[PDB]
Amino acid sequence: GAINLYSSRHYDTDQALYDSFTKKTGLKVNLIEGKGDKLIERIKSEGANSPADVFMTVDAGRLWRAQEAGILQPISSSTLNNKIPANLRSPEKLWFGFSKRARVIMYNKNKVQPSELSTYEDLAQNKWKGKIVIRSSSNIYNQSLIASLIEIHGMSDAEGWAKGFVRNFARPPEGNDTAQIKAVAAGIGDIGLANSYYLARLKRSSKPEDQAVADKVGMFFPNQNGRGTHVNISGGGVVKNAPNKEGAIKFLEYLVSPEAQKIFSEGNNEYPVVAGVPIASVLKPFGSFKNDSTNVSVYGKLNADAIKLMDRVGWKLE
Ligand SMILES: N[C@H](CCC(=O)O)C(=O)O
Ligand SMILES: [Fe+3]
Repeated sequence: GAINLYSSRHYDTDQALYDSFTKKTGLKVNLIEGKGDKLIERIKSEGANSPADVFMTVDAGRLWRAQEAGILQPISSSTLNNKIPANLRSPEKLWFGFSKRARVIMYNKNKVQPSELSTYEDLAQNKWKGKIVIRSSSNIYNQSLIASLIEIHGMSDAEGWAKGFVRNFARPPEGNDTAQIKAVAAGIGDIGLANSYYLARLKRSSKPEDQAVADKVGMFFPNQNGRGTHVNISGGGVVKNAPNKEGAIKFLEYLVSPEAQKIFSEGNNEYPVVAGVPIASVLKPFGSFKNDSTNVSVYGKLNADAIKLMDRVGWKLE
């Protein structure tokens, strides 16, 4: 009568989702939390004795690592496949996206007009020297973005890009995504890269100071006239030895319902994955944007190459 959810992605507001699921299915949700890579290690080590039914985390790169650890089993569901865009789920049906984030250009509104922005590729141009802030190469979001660039350009051309990008750093990578947004607002950089939901989070904060930062920083969705913006996922899958496989599948299917999509996405100011679900009020002012159709599993497949490239060009680790 229960499922065991091992998640790094729980927010307090998600209790509404678990309670609705229980009303609809009869199944309790037992929550086990941890950091994503630690949960993968925990499930792998628990092995055939693991009680885990569902694993959830952020970033297709981490979901790929879970898949490679052998802790997931494939699921074939008409509901999951029809409702989740193909680009946002594993080609092998091992994991699935349930909310979406974009890795965007954050820009100082005083110093940068959006007409000056275009693509990720343009960020390697000399005009940005001394102007870019971004976090360390240890961060999965950055690894996944670089992986996408290696997929497009190949290692040689991507290395040339990365050499110019790193040359443009205003300071050594320092702090998290929110720290980059604050540095852009403060004039330490004119532009930075961060996930969309971090600006939204500031635009909603209980702290007035957070609203002041948010008002100074715009969000630009790159590559609109070409392949589209780099998107990534919060997602999950059914665990290999799930004691309640049937219940685990019911939970994933419930997550694509319109009501669950709203609660889950809005809990972290992310976009829904399901077509037709209304967008959070905080995200509407930024407008819709073209998403790249690349399958997000590529981000994991080329994660090791991204790490190698980052080291080669001297993009500092945390
Ligand atoms: N950075 C948070 C944490 C969740 C995670 O790191 O798994 C998020 O984007 O939801
Ligand atoms: Fe995050």
